Amino acid sequence: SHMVGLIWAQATSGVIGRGGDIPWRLPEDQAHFREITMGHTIVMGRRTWDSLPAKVRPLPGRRNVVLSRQADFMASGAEVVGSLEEALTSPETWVIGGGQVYALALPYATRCEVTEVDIGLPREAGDALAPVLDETWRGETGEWRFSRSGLRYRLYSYHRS
Ligand SMILES: Nc1ncnc2c1ncn2[C@@H]1O[C@H](COP(=O)(O)OP(=O)(O)O)[C@@H](O)[C@H]1OP(=O)(O)O
Ligand SMILES: CCc1nc(N)nc(N)c1-c1ccc(Cl)cc1
Repeated sequence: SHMVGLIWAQATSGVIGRGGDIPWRLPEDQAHFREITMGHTIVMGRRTWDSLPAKVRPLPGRRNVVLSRQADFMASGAEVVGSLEEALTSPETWVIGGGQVYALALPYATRCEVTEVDIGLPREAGDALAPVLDETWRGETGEWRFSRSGLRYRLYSYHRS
């Protein structure tokens, strides 16, 4: 067990998901997600696993871990753990969602890698929302850049002891 990180992409408001979908199209965030997580362990909740397309899961080049209370759960190509702490035995672990897993994982986390999408989506009932940090987290909020489509985004890299 070692470094636990959270990785997510949010609208400025904190929305990460609405209606079961990512609320924007941003291939550069796909590339950023891949570059942060490749070669490491990724942890997701069972509902997140179930949402992925059958031919996309497990995400290649990473040790995929699915958290579930169901010992019989089938997650072909991944491992299933029944507690989060077991999900963090790896030397470097990125939690990728969803909200229940972020909330369990936040107390272990010492790094967050965030993509802020410049899009105005005030929160609505039902939205999936980003984890909330505080003034004990510190680090770099990067400059805005345009994606190829013109959607603007910037990157946060935060840490704590
Ligand atoms: N404390 C816990 N221990 C074990 N599994 C847990 C857990 N909290 C959440 N989970 C699992 O993680 C699932 C939630 O996945 P998620 O975090 O991707 O969902 P959501 O996106 O809806 O927040 C839960 O339904 C549960 O899986 P099962 O329903 O298969 O048991
Ligand atoms: C590429 C989307 C993405 N972007 C960032 N920045 N973080 C993430 N956690 C995800 C993501 C969420 C759920 C799954 Cl299943 C896979 C990836």
